Amino acid sequence: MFAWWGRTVYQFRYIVIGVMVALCLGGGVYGISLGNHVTQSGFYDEGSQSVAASLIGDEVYGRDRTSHVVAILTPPDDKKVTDKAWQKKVTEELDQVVKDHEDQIVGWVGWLKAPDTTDPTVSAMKTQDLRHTFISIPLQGDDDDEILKNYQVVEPELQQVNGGDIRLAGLNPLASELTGTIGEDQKRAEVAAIPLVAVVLFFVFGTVIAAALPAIIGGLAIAGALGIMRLVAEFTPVHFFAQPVVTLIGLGIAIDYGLFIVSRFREEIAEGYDTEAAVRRTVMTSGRTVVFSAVIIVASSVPLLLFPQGFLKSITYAIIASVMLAAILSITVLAAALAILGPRVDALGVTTREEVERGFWGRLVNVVMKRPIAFAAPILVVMVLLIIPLGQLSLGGISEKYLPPDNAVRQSQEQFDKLFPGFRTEPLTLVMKREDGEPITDAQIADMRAKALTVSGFTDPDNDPEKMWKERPANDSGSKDPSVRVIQNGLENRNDAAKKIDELRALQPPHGIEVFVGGTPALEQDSIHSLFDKLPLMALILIVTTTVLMFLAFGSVVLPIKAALMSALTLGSTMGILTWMFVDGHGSGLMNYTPQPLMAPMIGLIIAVIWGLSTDYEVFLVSRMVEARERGMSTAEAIRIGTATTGRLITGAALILAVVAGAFVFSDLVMMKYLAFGLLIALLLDATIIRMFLVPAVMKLLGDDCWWAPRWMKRVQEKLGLG
Repeated sequence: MFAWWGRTVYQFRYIVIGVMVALCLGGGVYGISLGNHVTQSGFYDEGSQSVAASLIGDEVYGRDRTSHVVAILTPPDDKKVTDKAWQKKVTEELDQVVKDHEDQIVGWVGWLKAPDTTDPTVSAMKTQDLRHTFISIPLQGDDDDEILKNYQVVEPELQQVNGGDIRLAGLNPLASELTGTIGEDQKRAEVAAIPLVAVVLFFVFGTVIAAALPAIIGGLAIAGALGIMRLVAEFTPVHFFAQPVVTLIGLGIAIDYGLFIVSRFREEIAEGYDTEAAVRRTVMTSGRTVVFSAVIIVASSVPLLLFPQGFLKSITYAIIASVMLAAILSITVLAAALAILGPRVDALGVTTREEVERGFWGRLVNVVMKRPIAFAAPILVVMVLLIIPLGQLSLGGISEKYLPPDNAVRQSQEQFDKLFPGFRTEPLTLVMKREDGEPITDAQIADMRAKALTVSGFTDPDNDPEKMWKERPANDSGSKDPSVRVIQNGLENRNDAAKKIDELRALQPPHGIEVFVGGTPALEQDSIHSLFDKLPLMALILIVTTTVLMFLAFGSVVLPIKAALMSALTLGSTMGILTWMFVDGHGSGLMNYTPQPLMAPMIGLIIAVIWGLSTDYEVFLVSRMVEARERGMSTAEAIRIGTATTGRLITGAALILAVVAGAFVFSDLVMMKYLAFGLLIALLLDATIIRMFLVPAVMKLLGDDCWWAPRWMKRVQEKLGLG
């Protein structure tokens, strides 16, 4: 089947490059403007009962908006808030701002609206020393995106007031700071990537055109990637995190494909088969290797679709689309370009030994394959060494803890938390709804109050059981349905909540009313439980698909079993070492980050990407080995020539992703640096260890019994004809 495709691609010749370049540039120009519309409420699981409870609560009572913006204010020049003339300036300034933005801001809430007050809540608005006071600036909106987009436009006008002596914090400043750090990362990305990719391409080739071509190929492939993700975003919203990383990862991995192309054609010119059919061969081998890589990557990324995480689904869509488009379009354009330009690659040059290294590599391989036990025991000890960290795991949620302490916004947030205690809380929501729809009797409310009170472990500020479980006050933006009601109260320790939430789920309300449990801890617990339940089945389906496609590619079962165990080993190893190195040593101080319980969808996608990359290196090695076996030489000759012919190519492929991972770790956000550490350490250490020692030593044991296969295991191999 590949012969026909190769014949068509080298008969199409010239005009195809022009039409494809025109199409991809048009798509890129159309897709430049896709970052305007993004979503930020997509990390919540929609199938959980807690989110449904929250939706019913905000439908009946209206969404709360006092926690979006909190402003710490302090009078300067050693003057307290007692002076009556001081607050006049602040009130006039904020009144002018809200007048300028009456549609954009409705008003303000704080201590200044009524100095004389008897409310226990408003008296606490003012501190003991009469120095710092916090005010609340509500923002309107049906959901979060309009809230945030009206927030940044008033960000500077609200910040400048009182001569720049106000400290703003809340949920919206955090989102604005993530937008700012993504913007600076985008500014840094290309300008830091181009010199490093240029120098590594100069190192591996040293030819100006052979290095300039992949740079253009990556740029044209990413344009199509963003175009395809825009088309798929037209139906389903896409979270911001899909823009800065995934595409470039595509770019990163895409380079590898192009690298191999622009590599092997070169060595073909060392041989000698002519410009016309140079493509002939190179296209066949490039096509087979890229289709194997593409199908295995998409098969590794597809099992995550079963997860109901919308953000994770968007990431999987983006990565699958980028890999597919990069593979197909890049192989087409490079094949046609090498057909057109011909063998004159080494014409311009910079003006516009190696045998000893090969012998050393052969000696290293011989030493490796001579003694397999003294390095087999290190495998077991490092297995234990990676299992030991696995006990130390903690999972949490998204908060301000991610942001580095250097940013002034977290400094303001932590100052507010430290000096002003107890104002920010995340109480659980216990929803009562009636099937009939009749108004809820106060007797039933008291009964449910008692049933929720009978269990301990809750926080009571003024030490009387009666006033606990206070009803949610009704905001003026919700329709008060008497058939549905909610109550809430705070908690002391986040960890014990799963028990308290579980017990609240356990209790039996009266027959007439039915109960929802919700809140910020309930959604986290539901997500953790769901992923813990669906992890083994996802791993099983992933491993069976991987091994069945490995069998479909070339054959044999011992090699796929070794590959499966190898992938399990590497995914355990990288996770264990990345969770250990930060804990045992004070390595967090150098990169300036703090401990925090990791959240699970991201580590799942990291497992997916390390799976893909390690297994892609494995299938590259296996494909070259089976090519050598089809040549007809012995196993030792095949192993040595396989190491010799592509050690430099594998090293360059590893260096590309090491360079991009460095480019990411120069960023500021901690979670991104965490995933960059994971992928970098995995690729570098594990790939070096497997290529240098593990693979040659382990592939020497079985022998001829490895290639043996049942009759129906070979009939399907000869029938398909794809390989």
